[PDB]
Amino acid sequence: QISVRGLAGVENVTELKKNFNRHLHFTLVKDRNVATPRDYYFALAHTVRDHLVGRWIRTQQHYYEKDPKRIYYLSLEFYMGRTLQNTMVNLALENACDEATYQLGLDMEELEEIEEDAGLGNGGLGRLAACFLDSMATLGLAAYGYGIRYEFGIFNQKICGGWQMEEADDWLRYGNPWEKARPEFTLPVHFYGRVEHTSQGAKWVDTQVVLAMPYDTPVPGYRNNVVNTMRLWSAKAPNDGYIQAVLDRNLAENISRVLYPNDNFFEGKELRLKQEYFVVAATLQDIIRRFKSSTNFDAFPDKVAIQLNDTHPSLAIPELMRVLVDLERLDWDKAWEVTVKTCAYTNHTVLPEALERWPVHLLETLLPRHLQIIYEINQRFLNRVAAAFPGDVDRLRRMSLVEEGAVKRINMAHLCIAGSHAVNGVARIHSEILKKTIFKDFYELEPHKFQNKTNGITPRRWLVLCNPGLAEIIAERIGEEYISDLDQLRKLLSYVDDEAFIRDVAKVKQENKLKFAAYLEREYKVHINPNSLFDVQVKRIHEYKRQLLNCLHVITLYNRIKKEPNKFVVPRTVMIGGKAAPGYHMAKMIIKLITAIGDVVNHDPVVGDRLRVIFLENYRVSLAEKVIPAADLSEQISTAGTEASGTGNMKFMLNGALTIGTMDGANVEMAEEAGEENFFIFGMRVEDVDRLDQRGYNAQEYYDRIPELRQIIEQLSSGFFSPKQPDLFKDIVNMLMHHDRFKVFADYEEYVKCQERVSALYKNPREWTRMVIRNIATSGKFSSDRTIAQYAREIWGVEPSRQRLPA
Amino acid sequence: QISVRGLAGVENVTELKKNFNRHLHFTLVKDRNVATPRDYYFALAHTVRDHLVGRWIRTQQHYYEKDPKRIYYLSLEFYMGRTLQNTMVNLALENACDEATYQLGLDMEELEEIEEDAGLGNGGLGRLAACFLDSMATLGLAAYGYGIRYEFGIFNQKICGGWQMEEADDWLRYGNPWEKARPEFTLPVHFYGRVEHTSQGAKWVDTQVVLAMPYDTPVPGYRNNVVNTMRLWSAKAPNDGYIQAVLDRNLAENISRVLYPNDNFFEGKELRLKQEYFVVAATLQDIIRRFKSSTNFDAFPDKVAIQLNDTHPSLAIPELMRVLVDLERLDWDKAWEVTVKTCAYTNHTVLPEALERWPVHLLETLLPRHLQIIYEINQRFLNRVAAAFPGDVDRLRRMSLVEEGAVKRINMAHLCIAGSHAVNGVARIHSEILKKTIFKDFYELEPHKFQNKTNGITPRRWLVLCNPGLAEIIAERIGEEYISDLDQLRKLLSYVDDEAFIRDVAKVKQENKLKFAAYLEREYKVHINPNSLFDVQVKRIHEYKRQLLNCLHVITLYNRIKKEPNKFVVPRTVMIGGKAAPGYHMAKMIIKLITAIGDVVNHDPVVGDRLRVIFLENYRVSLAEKVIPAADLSEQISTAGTEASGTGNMKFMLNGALTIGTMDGANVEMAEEAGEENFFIFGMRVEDVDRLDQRGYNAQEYYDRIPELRQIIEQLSSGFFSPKQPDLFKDIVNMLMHHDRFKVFADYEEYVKCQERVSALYKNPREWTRMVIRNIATSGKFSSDRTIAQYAREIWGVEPSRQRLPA
Ligand SMILES: O=c1c(O)c(-c2ccc(O)c(O)c2)oc2cc(O)cc(O)c12
Ligand SMILES: O=c1c(O)c(-c2ccc(O)c(O)c2)oc2cc(O)cc(O)c12
Repeated sequence: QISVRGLAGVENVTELKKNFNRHLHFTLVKDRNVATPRDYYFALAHTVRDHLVGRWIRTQQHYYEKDPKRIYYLSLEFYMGRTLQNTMVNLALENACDEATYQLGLDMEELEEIEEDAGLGNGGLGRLAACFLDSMATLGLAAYGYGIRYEFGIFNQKICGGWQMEEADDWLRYGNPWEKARPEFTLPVHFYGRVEHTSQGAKWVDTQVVLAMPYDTPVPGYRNNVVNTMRLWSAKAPNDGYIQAVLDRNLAENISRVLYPNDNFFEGKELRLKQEYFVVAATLQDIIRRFKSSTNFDAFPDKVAIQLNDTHPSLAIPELMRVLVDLERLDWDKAWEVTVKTCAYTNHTVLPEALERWPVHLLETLLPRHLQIIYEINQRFLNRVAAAFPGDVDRLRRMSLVEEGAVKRINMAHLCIAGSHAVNGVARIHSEILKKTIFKDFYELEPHKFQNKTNGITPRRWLVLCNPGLAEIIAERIGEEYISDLDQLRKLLSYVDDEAFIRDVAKVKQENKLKFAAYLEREYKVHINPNSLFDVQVKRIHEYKRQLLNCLHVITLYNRIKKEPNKFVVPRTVMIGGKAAPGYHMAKMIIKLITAIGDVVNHDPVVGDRLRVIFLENYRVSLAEKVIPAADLSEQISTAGTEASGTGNMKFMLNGALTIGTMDGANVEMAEEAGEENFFIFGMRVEDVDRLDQRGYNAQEYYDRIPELRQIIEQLSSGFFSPKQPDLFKDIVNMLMHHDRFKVFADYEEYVKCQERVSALYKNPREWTRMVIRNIATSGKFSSDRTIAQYAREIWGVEPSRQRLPA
Repeated sequence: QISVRGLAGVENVTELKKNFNRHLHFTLVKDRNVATPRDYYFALAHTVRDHLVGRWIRTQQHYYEKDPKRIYYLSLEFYMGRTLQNTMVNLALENACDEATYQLGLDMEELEEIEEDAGLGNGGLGRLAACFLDSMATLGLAAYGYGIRYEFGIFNQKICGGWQMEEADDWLRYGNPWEKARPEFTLPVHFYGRVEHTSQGAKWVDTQVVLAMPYDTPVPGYRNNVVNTMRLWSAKAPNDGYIQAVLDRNLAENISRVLYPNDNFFEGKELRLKQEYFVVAATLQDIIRRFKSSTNFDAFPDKVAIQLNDTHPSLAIPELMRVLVDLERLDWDKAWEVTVKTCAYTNHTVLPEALERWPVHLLETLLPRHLQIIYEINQRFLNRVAAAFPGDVDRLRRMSLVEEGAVKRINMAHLCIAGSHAVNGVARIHSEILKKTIFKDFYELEPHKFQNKTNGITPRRWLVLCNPGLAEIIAERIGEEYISDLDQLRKLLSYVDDEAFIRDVAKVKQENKLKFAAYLEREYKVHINPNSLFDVQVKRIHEYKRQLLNCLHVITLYNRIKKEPNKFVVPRTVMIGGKAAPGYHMAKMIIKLITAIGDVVNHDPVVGDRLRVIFLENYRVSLAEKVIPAADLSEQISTAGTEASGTGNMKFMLNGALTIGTMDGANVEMAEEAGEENFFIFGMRVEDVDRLDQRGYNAQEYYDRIPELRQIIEQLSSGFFSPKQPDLFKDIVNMLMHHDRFKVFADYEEYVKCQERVSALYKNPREWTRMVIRNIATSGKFSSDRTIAQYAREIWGVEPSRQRLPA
């Protein structure tokens, strides 16, 4: 049908069809008279998964045979999304399956909508894990993803009366055809107990046991026959009155029941700590077994890299030490050398509320041996700080793994830096901020530890998959190589005055917009004007991301229209979407304000279809693949210094939106790649935020000097956006006026003015589209292949590769 | 290899082999270098299940097409055992798979030992359900089994220090290849709430919802291409702080977590009541849907029979009424007519402690609408009793569904009789006892309600499967027809003086004994003498079954040997096995006494291999298939009047053991079938037990008059069988001396004397074996095909059939 989708070979189609029917009859036990589309999806899913197994067994067999260094990507979150399309695309079976399902009288796309997201993540950090597994398989690395198989992923969000309601994300209800259960490789994990010193060694005794049962999911590289593994652990009660004892097996099985729904926020809950130890202990036994199956650990860092995605599996460090010292009888010093050289740590935020700082009492109880090891680590590490900086005792107290206070805590970031050979941030500004501020003392001690690794996104899911029309028009001019060599998109600059390309680019955007508008009307009965500018902010709801600043802009547009009804303005559909953490009262109030603004704006007959505001419900990876290709303006308006990188930013750039943003995170590099003249950059830079902090931020000043701002705040206080409950938003108002950590009012004027520049350009379609070309053509750096190649060469010590395995 | 096992066709073998390899590669994702026997079992299991699906879909499709009356067998227990061998035998694929697995270098029998029992039952009543599904499919009935899919079946029993220890029967750990999940046919069940009377009707509102998810298992008939369904419901929380709310989904899912482990004993636990309503509500919605999918219910009893296996799903009666009256708007009278004609009830014991008698307060809370309906039922039913027996008010209070007392209760048996058109016992003596005693008032009101249906066992599992050697020697003389026409075994009487048959019968027994002895030594390192008489009592541990009486006999044999060491006695290996309910202190003490007797007996050098006592651990359906074909003497020694039927009795008769027993349950019919002269019948008859009850049972009398008995009791009291804990068995002694409901001492002398007759015969091998022939040849009545044909003609109103469906 379209070329980037591959060949619908005649044998291939004929084979797929009968394999479809075979699974429908034997696997599903259905005939065509009773089968639902759901059965059809599953038949197709089984059929497609059979095409991997040959490669899946050979890839793993090949790593047994050639013994390369193995990379273990350890994360509490893998935000995988759907798997069916992605698997077809990476195996080159998309047109063949589309034709085969067509010949059976089925619409493949309709079938794809049946698959549940594997929503085992919150947002950026979990999706990065997902993009990384893709890129590592595409670059031929012997890489494993290790995580938890949550029974319930990130909650499904409903909006009732304009408010978020959470419900269980029961993603496994109808089964998961992609995973293979491996109960035969189940492993014991220990909790509680107490420590005995004998000789030989310390001994961790009287523990409770939880079993960890692995489930393996395949991870296919792009057209290279590589199929790596994502292994996720599931919690199981041990083998060994009566009814209550059987029922009490749930307590241990609750360890993998549900993903904690906090994006960038630390809650010190014991269950969360258990989940972190559970993934770390099970994983490290796997790693060690595999290493032995090729008891002298000199070579262990040449054969193993363990990458820590945030501090969440930071326990890997004292766990590896525990195994090496207590079970393998290595001297401490050798063990530590091995540990540091095996581990590396990635930081994803500088915001203090995200820092993991576990109470010492809690670790003492749940993991007594690990606390002792942490103390010994801290002593030797601070001994090093003393030798390097004699007499600097404040530096000692600041660098310590132990925080003194009402409650003594362990700082997990400090543990990670001490126990890792490399520490990285996720965009250049962020990595520099780390060296200047929170990790400055650690930087001065060990400067060659500290690196940058700018994030990326996979151009498979985030272009070929979600926007096949754009991928096609690009392939038509430059071939298909850019798909795994995204720097080739720079060749599109030579088309910035090509009339046919300019036309094709606009036509593809317009098709994405028409299609997205159809989705909304079909699945939610909401009418959007398809000739409006699609203005979109999609990401988790937080104060630092400044959805409220968007809110102030939206209401400004409304009040401007009402003051001068007859003045032309570019129509917009302003879309905001994302989940709030269940406990974050402020976040929930903001979602409510967005829907409340909609209640006025969308029913004002003077405004009509010139301005609509909609809250996109249940933002998740599959909804991202729909709305991002339809977008005109990408809102990326975080307070300078707060967004470590962002990745949603990159998706929009890749898919033909222009960006309005602050110089924060990877926005800085994106503007550098495209030319600043091709970005709507506004607001304080980091330096200016600091100057404001030095002086004191006083919101009242901005209110007193900006009449349009004053009018919005008064509308909020007096009840204009909540007539029945006039004080409904007093908490938002008070925060804005007196406790705004993110300085919303200080960027208001520059933001509104920059938004005027956006509209001005949109009035000139031709020049809008030429600027878009200049963005797409410079998005190549933001491929996760680039990012992962940098991890492999600069941290892991492995060489990536583009060569096929046998067919 | 052997003929009854079927043809190893060359194409068939070639096809099985590649399907084996296909599943190993695609389903299991394994190659032959890493595969465990466990993987091989699963590959074989998937391969074998593919051979059913053609027939499975056509059978169900055929019942849609011909609309016969459907039979719904409703039970809280389906004691299915293993499925792999049974499926091969019923499809005629046993030799073909054996040859195919042989050609792959695999031992099929070894593979079969990997499969877990589906142990979703306690004992007799659950196995009967299992045998019935087999026989109904073999007789061509459109029959469904409806039950609960317990996550944990009957507990696995370990014996530590001679004591029972229970652990979770985690039967689903490695998956179940036989079932197909049907989450798409999930259904809501309601609990709690309260009743509103509007008009139209009563309304049950404010309920909590539990979802019921069906899993379908195939049930293949013997070589007739019929494949019926066993549907088992599994509990699921409804779709709709946050973490605790997700975790609290377990409370509702606990409904199907674990089988209650009480054999013949009522515990009034709310969770058990919930399980009973859950199976009944889900099942009845299925039934009604299916009936509508062919809203006038005149024909509903012509299209539906619901059979109640004990009172456990007795709620079916007020549930069917609730649906018909409240949801379908039928007048009460018509609804009741439909209900009585749809339902029938099977009783399995007369022991009062087994009677379900639920507190009115509990039903009021959990099932308010059902309590009201029960009250209305009771009123109209007692109105009938008054018209038939004017002025007999004691009869009214005795017959009432409501028991008055400190706690008001509902008598579920009384509900069943009132709401059913047929009530049956499970052996002729038992059915007569019901009419004479506990149900006498109900018999006088409605005599044509009351029937007998003598139990049976399936000759597939219980002969062809478990004892292929015996089945072969029988087939060699009479052909294979007896396999589904077990009355043909009477032709074996003409061989009672055939020298070759006498030899073959003894040779087969001897092979079963050698093999069982090998099992015990391999899997437990216990040495048994294979030229000893294998004396076996296997069944649940209860006082009424009188394992203690066996205990007294065993110790008598020991004391006799010690008193006269040089006198010849026939060597025996005395085997006792079975589970005690976790809470039944007495039952647990008895298991302990058996092992304690072993501790003395088996280490006395004067006894040596002349007498051994072993406690067979973890008696379950698969262990029954091993030990029953190896047995010489079948112990069936319950107090006359207490064992409603028994079915273990029948297994032993079928498999070439002779029986020592009381005239109780189906023992009476078995002796009638074979001739009493071919049974070791001893002890009080029912009549004699009654006379003893009239006079008062005084144990002391038997103790004072029987020196050998006195010596055993003194050995028990003084600590001979527990030197370290001399008073260990004082509770057993005291029960025997002062509270023995089952009158152990009263049958002691006759039992010991009858056991002397057994030994005397065993000394004459030829005449032992001729008596065995006379037993086997008269076991035909005890086929479950016979039983089910009687249910179909005399209760359900359907005609059984022996004809094939298309290939
Ligand atoms: O807008 C979209 C839409 O509605 C569907 C869809 C949903 C349900 C169905 O049953 C169906 O056939 C298609 O898919 C999409 C896929 C995209 O990549 C982008 C989109 O904008 C849509
Ligand atoms: O005694 C028996 C025995 O040991 C086995 C067995 C167990 C484990 C194995 O691995 C194996 O190959 C065979 O099966 C049996 C099957 C019967 O029907 C009867 C028996 O008496 C045995």
